Amino acid sequence: DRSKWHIPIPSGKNYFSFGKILFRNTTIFLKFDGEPCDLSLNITWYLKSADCYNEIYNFKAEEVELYLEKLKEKRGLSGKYQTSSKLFQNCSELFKTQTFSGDFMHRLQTWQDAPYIFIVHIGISENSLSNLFTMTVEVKGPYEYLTLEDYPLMIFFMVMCIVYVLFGVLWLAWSACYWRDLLRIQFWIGAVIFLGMLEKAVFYAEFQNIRYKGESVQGALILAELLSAVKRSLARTLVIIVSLGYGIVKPRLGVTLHKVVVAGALYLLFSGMEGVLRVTGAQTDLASLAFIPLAFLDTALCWWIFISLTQTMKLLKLRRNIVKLSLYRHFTNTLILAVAASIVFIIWTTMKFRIVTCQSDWRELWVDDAIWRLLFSMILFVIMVLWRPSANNQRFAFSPL
Repeated sequence: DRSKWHIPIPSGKNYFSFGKILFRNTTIFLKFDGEPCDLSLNITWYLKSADCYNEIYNFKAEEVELYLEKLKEKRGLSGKYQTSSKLFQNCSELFKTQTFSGDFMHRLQTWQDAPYIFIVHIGISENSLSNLFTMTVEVKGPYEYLTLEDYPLMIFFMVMCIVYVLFGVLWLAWSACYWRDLLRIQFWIGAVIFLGMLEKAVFYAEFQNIRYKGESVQGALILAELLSAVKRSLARTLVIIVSLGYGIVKPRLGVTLHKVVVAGALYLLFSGMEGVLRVTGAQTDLASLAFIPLAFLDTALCWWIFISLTQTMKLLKLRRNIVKLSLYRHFTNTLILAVAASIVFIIWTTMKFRIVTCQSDWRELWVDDAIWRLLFSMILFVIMVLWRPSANNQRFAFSPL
């Protein structure tokens, strides 16, 4: 989120806040360039290692002075703080070579892997002073500008990009031998795989912008989450279509196919906008509002899938189609395992994310934005195992009916 804070020092506000999770031996450069003046400048900076997760991210910029008044007499805050209040007589003297050196720690090189907070207050003694010195706050760790909050997601997306690359190679290796036996579901699954390709490719490019150039582009994040929303929407659309048995039950569903794609479009029009809200860091009211129709939609759509699945299971039980019955029985078992794993992951992660008074284990929050993608990737792998090409796949996949 723009770790190189290019904030020009204004007259409207005098307090800058920077609260993240940082590597040990991370340095915080401050770059000061501006039109030199003659004003007395008192720069006070604070670097505090808040041991708890809550006192930095639930912390808001409104209570910066309240956090200061808590820290001065040690109310409600735990950890060690480091500070200096070096004074500058003239504005020009700030521009001159004043390479920062840390003074003394009271119980700017970082001392541990922890969530830190960084507060700068600039005492002035107006319109020109508004946005005069472009203060560039540059955080620089051992692995360049990347932070622990964003660190394991990057290597995780390395790994899962490798996973989909292997998936695409395997899919093409399967499709190379046989082409005349391919039906529309094969092209649709290939499309889902390629959507995963493009989505995780642009998202990885976004993290590459984060680590090398150190800048955040919101449009790439919009594109990535929009692609993911379209991808999972089309995936569950395929699940619903298969659960109704296209061709096996009815050659063309028609108006019910229109209602299926309308259900998919409604799911998009809610959940994709929800994901776009997650991109921009939606406020607490919008965040609380967003997931109610989302959760209701997941419950309703999944229940409809189970109803359709049991119904087509009964019909195929009447049909006495042996190998198809075995394959779709494995499909139902996969769906049961997927739903159970997903719901237990939801309960564990979401409940223990907020019920506990202090998230004291900061290291394992990269799983939260990763477990859904891991589950869905495993689901895609199982589906590709079930739908592997073969010589008798012409009779195995579909029968004239």
